[PDB]
Amino acid sequence: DMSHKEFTKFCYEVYNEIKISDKEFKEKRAALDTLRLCLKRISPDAELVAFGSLESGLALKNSDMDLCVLMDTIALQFYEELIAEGFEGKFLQRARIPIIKLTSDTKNGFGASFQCAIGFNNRLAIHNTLLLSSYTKLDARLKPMVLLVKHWAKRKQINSPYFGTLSSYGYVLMVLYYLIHVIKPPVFPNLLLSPLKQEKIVDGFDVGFDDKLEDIPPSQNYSSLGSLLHGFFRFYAYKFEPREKVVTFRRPDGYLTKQEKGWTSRYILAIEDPFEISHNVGRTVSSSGLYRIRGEFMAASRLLNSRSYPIPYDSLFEEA
Ligand SMILES: [Br-]
Ligand SMILES: [Br-]
Ligand SMILES: [Mg+2]
Ligand SMILES: [Mg+2]
Repeated sequence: DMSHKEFTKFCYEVYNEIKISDKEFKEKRAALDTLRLCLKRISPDAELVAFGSLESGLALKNSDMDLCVLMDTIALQFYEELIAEGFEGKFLQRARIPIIKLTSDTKNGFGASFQCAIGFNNRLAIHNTLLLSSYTKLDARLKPMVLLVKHWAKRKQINSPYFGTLSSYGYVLMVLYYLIHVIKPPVFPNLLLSPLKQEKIVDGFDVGFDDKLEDIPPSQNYSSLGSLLHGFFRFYAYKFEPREKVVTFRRPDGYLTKQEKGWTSRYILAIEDPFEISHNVGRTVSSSGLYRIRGEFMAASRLLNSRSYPIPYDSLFEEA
């Protein structure tokens, strides 16, 4: 595939600038080690598990850590020890879903800008990280594609779940959906729908998937990174119908209506979590938020569709 050679070269240049460094990666590893030791002072029966982009390898520079304490009230004891240990942070006891947010470190050398969120017994988040991790190990093109889409969403201000747009995880799912169920030949098989997948029930949901990666043959898609991204932008700009359809990993042909799903009355953008199927990852998206997201997909597509010469690829990541 030599169709997008220039754009591809540019994609890999930006990727190398935005990906987390091995140094920052090692630092967050040491932070995790330190926090684990702190938790073991509270209880021998609790474990501290990393999830999210640092664990899957899909992290941008300066990303926050996402951690989960697994057990079986420890939250408050852990919080008190962490601050006694010189971390600074926030915690709301008895909260619906307790969360410790660490915002700084004063004694442990992890920096004044050390950011870490610690949840409790969130086994589902751990399993979707396992799934994302497997896909990143399956195809070398996935990691840069995800980072570039995340970087784009951030720069275009459409990566703000608290402000009516979409979480980073939401964009990752939109990427996987495209690579599995839209692009032909597929970049990836659907690991949940594999005939080798076995059911595994956690928290009332099936988190089973075909995880024996060595038995998965290499992709029959030979598209360059640039071609994959252009295709992804065009699908969500022009083809996907968010008023009617659900991004899903539970259908062999990837086809699912909001009607059938019963997601009709927030469901402005519908993205069904692959394990917690009752959760719409896009429920933070407002009507105005979706209009801006769609607008940005069209602009990205328009830029890349250009038959003119030298294309200003930089504008893809220029702010606003
Ligand atoms: Br993610
Ligand atoms: Br199209
Ligand atoms: Mg290449
Ligand atoms: Mg643009």
